[PDB]
Amino acid sequence: MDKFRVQGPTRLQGEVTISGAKNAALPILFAALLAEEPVEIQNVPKLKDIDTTMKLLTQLGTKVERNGSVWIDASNVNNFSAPYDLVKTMRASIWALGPLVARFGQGQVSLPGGCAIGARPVDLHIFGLEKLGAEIKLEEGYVKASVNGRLKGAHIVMDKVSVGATVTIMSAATLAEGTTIIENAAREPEIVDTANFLVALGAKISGQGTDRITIEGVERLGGGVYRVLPDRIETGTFLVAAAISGGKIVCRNAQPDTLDAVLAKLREAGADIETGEDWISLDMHGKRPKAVTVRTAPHPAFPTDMQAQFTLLNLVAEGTGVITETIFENRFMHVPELIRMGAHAEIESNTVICHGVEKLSGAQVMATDLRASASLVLAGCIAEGTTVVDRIYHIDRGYERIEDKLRALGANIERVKGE
Amino acid sequence: MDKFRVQGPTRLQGEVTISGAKNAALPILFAALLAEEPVEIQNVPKLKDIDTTMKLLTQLGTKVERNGSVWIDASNVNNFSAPYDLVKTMRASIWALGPLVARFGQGQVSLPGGCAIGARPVDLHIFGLEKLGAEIKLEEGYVKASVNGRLKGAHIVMDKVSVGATVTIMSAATLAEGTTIIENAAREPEIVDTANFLVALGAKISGQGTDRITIEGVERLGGGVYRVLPDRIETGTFLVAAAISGGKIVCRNAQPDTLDAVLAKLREAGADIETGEDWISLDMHGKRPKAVTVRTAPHPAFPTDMQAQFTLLNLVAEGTGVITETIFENRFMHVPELIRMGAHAEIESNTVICHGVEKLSGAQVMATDLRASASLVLAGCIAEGTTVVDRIYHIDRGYERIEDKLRALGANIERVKGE
Amino acid sequence: MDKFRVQGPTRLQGEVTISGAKNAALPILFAALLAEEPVEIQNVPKLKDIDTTMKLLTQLGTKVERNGSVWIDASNVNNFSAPYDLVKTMRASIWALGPLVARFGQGQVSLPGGCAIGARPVDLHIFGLEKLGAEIKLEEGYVKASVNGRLKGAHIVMDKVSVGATVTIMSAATLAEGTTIIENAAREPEIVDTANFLVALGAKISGQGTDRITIEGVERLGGGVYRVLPDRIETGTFLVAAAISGGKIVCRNAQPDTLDAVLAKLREAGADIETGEDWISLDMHGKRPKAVTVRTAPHPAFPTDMQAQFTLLNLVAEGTGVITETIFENRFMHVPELIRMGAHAEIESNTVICHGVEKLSGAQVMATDLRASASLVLAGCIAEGTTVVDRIYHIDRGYERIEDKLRALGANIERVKGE
Amino acid sequence: MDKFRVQGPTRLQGEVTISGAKNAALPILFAALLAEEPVEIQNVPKLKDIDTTMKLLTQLGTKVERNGSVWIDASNVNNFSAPYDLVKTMRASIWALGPLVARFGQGQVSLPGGCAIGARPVDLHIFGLEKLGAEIKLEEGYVKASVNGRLKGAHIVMDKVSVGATVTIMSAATLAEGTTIIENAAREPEIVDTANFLVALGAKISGQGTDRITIEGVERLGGGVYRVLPDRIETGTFLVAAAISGGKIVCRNAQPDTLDAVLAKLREAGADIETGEDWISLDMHGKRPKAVTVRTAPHPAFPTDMQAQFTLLNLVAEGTGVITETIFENRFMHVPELIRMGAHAEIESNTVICHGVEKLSGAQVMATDLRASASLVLAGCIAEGTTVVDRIYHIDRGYERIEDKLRALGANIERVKGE
Ligand SMILES: [NH3+]C1CCCCC1
Ligand SMILES: [NH3+]C1CCCCC1
Ligand SMILES: [NH3+]C1CCCCC1
Ligand SMILES: [NH3+]C1CCCCC1
Repeated sequence: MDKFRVQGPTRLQGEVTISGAKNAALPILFAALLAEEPVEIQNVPKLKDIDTTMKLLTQLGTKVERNGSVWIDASNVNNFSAPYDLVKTMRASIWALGPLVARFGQGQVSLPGGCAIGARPVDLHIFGLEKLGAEIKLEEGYVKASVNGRLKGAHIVMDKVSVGATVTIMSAATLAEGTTIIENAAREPEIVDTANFLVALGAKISGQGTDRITIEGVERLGGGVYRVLPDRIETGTFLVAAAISGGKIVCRNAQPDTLDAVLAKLREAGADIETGEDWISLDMHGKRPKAVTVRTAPHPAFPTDMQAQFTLLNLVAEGTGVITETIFENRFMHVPELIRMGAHAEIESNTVICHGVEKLSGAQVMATDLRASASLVLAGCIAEGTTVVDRIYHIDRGYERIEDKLRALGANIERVKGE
Repeated sequence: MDKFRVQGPTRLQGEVTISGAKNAALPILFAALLAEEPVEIQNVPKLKDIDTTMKLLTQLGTKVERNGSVWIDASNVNNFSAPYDLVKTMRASIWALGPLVARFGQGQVSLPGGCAIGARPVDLHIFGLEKLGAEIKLEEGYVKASVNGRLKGAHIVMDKVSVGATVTIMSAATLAEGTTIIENAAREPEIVDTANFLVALGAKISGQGTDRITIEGVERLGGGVYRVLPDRIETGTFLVAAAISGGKIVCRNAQPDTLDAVLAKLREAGADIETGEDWISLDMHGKRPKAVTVRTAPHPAFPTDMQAQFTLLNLVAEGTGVITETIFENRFMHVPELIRMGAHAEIESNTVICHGVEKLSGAQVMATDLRASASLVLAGCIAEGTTVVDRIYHIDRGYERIEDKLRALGANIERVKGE
Repeated sequence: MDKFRVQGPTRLQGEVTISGAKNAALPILFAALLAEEPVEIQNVPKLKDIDTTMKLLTQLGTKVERNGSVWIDASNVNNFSAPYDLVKTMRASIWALGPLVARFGQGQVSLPGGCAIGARPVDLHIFGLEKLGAEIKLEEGYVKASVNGRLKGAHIVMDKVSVGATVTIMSAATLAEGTTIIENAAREPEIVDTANFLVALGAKISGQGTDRITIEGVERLGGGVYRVLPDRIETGTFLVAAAISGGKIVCRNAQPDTLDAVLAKLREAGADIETGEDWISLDMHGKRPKAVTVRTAPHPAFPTDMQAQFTLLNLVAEGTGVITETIFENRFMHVPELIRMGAHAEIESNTVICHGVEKLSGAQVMATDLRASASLVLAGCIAEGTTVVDRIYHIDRGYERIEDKLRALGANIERVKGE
Repeated sequence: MDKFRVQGPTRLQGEVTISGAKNAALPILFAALLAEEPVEIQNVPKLKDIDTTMKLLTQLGTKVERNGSVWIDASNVNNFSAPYDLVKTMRASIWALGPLVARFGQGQVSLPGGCAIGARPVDLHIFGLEKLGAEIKLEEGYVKASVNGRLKGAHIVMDKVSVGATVTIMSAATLAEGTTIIENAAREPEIVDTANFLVALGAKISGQGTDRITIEGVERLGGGVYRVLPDRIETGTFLVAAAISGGKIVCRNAQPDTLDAVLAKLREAGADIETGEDWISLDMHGKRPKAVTVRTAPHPAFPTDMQAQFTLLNLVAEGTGVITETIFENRFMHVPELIRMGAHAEIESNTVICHGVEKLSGAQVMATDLRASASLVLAGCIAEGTTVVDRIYHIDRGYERIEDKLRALGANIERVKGE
């Protein structure tokens, strides 16, 4: 069990290059199953689900090779069943279902099991595919879908906003007969990217980024070159590291319009921010952040994946700040860990009242959420002494080697394998 | 009791000139109590609360005269108590409190009474003034505020978004000593207008229209000329009248950027919309609206004051539409009335599942909410036969003589006084 | 000399606010000399002649101030001579003669000399005043009209239709004792607007717009507020600019009924025109106009002042169309310039035979007529490359900053101060 | 002849992407003739000489394709003559000589005649190849170099510092047997980049950038991917454009270390400069530069190619500053042009004494030098009015569409195709 030994305090300053978003890379890699011609998917992070995804794709008959880009040849896909040993590892594997049924008329995906029933993560994908004309077959542990001929464009009203389901329905709708209209569609930048990649291949999609997506089915999708958008959450993470350490950074390969709410909150914290078409710089000019009031909300509001990071900022800011979590219940496990690092906070329900302290003290901390865990590495950077963040695999799975990026901003961090 | 006798169906087409918003006019008229020099407030609707407001202002020693504009001379305000006989009529009279205390150090407003306690409408104004340094005195029926010297700029965190309170705090903060920062500020266009009017007089305010307003207190406010923004809800109302009748209209003196969500919903309904800097045209080209899915949300999302009007549109649209009300519980009283006019709908909780019918049938209908009541006049315009909308005073109080505007679009409507 | 440097091709689209007609504004300003009470002349363009007229009016003892309106107080006129220095710049200064004699019993206007004698410009004005009872005194350099008492109504048959003489006679007649009949009165919209202003101050005038104007003299004229009608020729110019560049335009503050013939011709050219009471929209829908046949004749037929502009529309349209000047000679001097931009046309007698070309090429062009000079700017905007229109001062004096209005529609234009 | 018509004043601000240095790209393209395997030359500007060189290379049997990179396959060179038709257009074609003889044993370059004899351009190249063992054959119209076997390393003392001869000698030496020493080698960044490309294909070169380059001949050179360094002079030009217009700019794809002297001078002028590894930001903060003293000298001192630009910065700066050319004569021919734009300067010997003026006035100007001609465009942008820079073809050949880059920074500029 790799852990991170962080020694502070260190001011974080320098340049960081942002990785492509895994949450844009994944749905686009699955959507590539619709492409008859070879595809080059650029700016793909090297992360565990990317590797599980290429292995899965390979199991279906896809020719996949990698390195900066992921090159895909899906012209000869011929195994329409995503097996449990390749899918047990990753929930995103549900995204192979839509493309297989839309293009080949059949698909099946093994499912991870449970005692809890009702509004399980895959349920909206099943019903979105069913809405589009697919015949669904379920038995515990798998979902099988098939369609007689082509899927048929449908007017789908999502009762709940789902990124997962929005991608499944949108992507399957590109080869459906006619027009599909998705109401109450997820607006996440990863949704827009997946829609643009699909358009790049020949799909007819509009409203991506808005609450209503319109898809005009076409006969087949071609191939092409497509660059995955920058990871907006990793960008925010780095921007908070320089903001909580009196730092100055430049985030390269960034996409500023995916972070309006985050940047606005940083500017309220006292940050001096400038942005380019592909970059964001932040300078605290050596000042302590000023506390902020944050309310997480669906994109494009302040993102819940930036909440633990902003908790940490209030916790070392000047003043009293409140973080209100409206998306997720229970996403405050970083709090007790930070209280152990010397923070002053009160959790009242789905909020934390933060009372900024000048300095934190190093500790043996652990969080299972990757944003909370990464916030712990960050506090460790500015805390006095040594901080040991355990169960670092949660960060490694969503951040392309954060210690190398952090070490490059002046952090004293080291990976400690075993013990 | 004036009622409206409406005979249809009539296609609604032509031009309508939008009135200034009463909800922008009211807070600006109260904010004019801060102006040492004469002020010309243009584009003020001629409505009951405008008349109660001028009478109140006059009682405080304000010189007020009217006609298109409302000219105010508040240099000699010298009676700082808003009496019950002038305020019992209007809740907005709470807005005299902030300006009187900020400018004169004392103010008192009579209050309408009740058995229900906790989060009463005036409570956030009292605590916002208290936050700014005012000493509050309460006894059932009145609120008295005074301050020793000047109010003092404060960092206020609103736990609930309040247009009312945002205006009170913002307006009082213009003469406070220092900077006031309002977190979770209401963003309504009426908030931006009131902020711009204040700026017009010499105030230092920024972030109006955003969730964080910053006010840098100044010593005194001057005078000037200011035009109240168009009424965005009356504009929406007219746009729905042409959209539900196969109509074509041009809304003059409009402000298109205050209605992005409304226009987007109309375009989803099949409307052909073009807008100018001050105008909006809509053409259904004789087609029936297509049903839409609507979710009311805080500005700038779809407004709850447009919900009854869009209920009516789904109810005569082609297809099944759902209206979800998230702002107000219980704002579906127009539904049973429309069901009586031949509509097909199901209310499930805070939603209505609408099944569009080609034509409605005239009826004796009544609604107490002015948007619901106005929606009833509109259905009456397109319904078969005669519709009698009773208790029309609810419309008259918020719409400058809608029958004249409607009659001008081809409606067969008549005011019937008594019986 | 100032020149306009234009870069095309550009599609002209957007909104344009039509300015008040200068030829309605000049006769109305001079007529204000009759007003005993202050008058506000709204919608007056800012053009050289307006400036000369305010200057001329001030010299008579009139108090005048400007900006969107021109405010006049002619209550203290004490000087009754319009001197050579002010009048040598403007032919319209003759218009001071009738109101001075009618109201004050005497007027004197300096005239520029010439060796030509015989049906000279002003002889209808001189003789029309003389038929109204004025005594006329002439010396080569000027004309003086005077009367003891009041002028007296007369039945006047004009041998030539003259807008200038119609205005002088009609304005003077408003204060004459009795009834004046003007047979063969000018029927132009600017005549009608002058009569309407006069009637607004209390005159009794009927038949304006007809071949016979009947005036019932009143003892005095008041004051008030009067808005100058929209410039119909500027309106057609902008409508032609959209029509020839595949554009879409909304002409605001327009008066559709003073342009019926132009609008009908534009619809014949393929234009999708919509009109309101104070606006006109034209949409080409990205298409090229279709050649049209035009015969210019006296108002309300197709106006000769729109001929240059429609000659340019036919030269870039689809097809062959001929333009005939039914009254005026030597009006196609801009056609050789346009042929130098790649146009195809034969000029035969009073007609220009046009053979539309798809695209023009920039050239160095010059027209001495205001309208033909404005047509050459319009041509620069659609031509390939750069057009340099020389001697632009005619356009500056007849169009209120046409470069700013064109620019707002998409034109790339520059004023070149050197030659 | 093409001219640039510029309209000022304009503040130049924004981002600009620096193009690859043409003078690094030319010597690298010719050096690719030595590569046995295909090579991708990235970051090559699209300029005339690049086009001439690809054309010249194709004639030798090289397979070349372009766009952001230049792809070369010199595996089949079968023709070893660079003919008059291709070379008469470009002096840099001499660079084909060394690689042809080194790799293929023979090369021939046509030379344009001249009646002047004696330390002619190419005599260092001819004699440098001859010291490497080549046999040189000369006839007035051309030079042919050939060798039986391999060239052989030699200790070469250059009597004159020459970038051209340094490139020919160093490139040829990479395939020679043994060690070549070049004493008094050119030290420019473009020399260093050429040596670095050579080393990238497998050469053994050290001391590039120093007064002595040591080469260890290898038997063959491979292939690969090599990116041309950023144009340092274009970088300084854009940095000067921000600095003289109160601007703010980010130079992207820059290499700060090839401009130390220019950056230090800019900081002396009042500029707020920040640098990264591939970017440079400069902010004037809306202020006017302060006059600076400049002495141009050999790299890495202040570059003579930045003199014209800094002469314009001093002429619009606050104060007096003198610019001295320490090596080159007759380099201030653009100063009379700038004095014609209202500048104050005395040209005394090899120095220009500058007295800053607050604003320039447009004029019709022309400079024959590329850099002085680019300085005159920059001057047009800040001057009042219109500047017409004639004979712009020098700038087109040395700067990759400077008008598009200027325009993106705010410049109003036009190419005028006629004279
Ligand atoms: N100002 C006028 C806009 C064109 C439509 C009607 C209003
Ligand atoms: N196309 C239109 C623009 C002007 C208002 C009415 C319709
Ligand atoms: N492209 C470069 C932007 C200036 C800052 C660092 C990235
Ligand atoms: N002023 C800045 C722009 C370039 C990136 C870093 C700071």
